[PDB]
Amino acid sequence: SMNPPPPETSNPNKPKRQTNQLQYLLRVVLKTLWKHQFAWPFQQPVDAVKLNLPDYYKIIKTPMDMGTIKKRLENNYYWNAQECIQDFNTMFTNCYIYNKPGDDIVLMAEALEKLFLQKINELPTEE
Ligand SMILES: COc1ccc(S(C)(=O)=O)cc1-c1cn(C)c(=O)c2ccc(-c3cn(CCF)nn3)cc12
Repeated sequence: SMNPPPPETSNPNKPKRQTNQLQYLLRVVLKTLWKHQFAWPFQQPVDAVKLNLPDYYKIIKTPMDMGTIKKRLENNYYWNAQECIQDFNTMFTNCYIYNKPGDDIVLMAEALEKLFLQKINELPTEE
């Protein structure tokens, strides 16, 4: 059984910015979700080997997790806030695609997603 390589968090030829919106995504959005009691299953790539989920990466072809997002934010990997927002939405959608409705992990994603939506509702206007 094998895991794929993780999503990239560094690419020197990808143009990058540090914007106030991206700072908010790190200081408010990521930090709020990361400290949550339900954050742990989403703090690193899904380890399909250790979890005995050989079909995970057969179904999920765009993996994403908050460990990757955290590294991307700390490395100033993004050009804009929408790119980072898309990563969070990919992570939530993957969870809903792979898992059964009402599974514990789905309730955990839903709780993080509720907070995510509350925080991005107040994404600051770009300076
Ligand atoms: C509590 O969930 C986790 C804990 C630790 C890590 S880990 C080693 O990567 O740090 C990952 C997860 C995890 C995350 N996500 C996003 C998922 O969709 C997901 C889906 C299924 C399972 C799972 C299924 N079964 C057997 C029943 F079929 N056992 N586990 C795990 C996950």
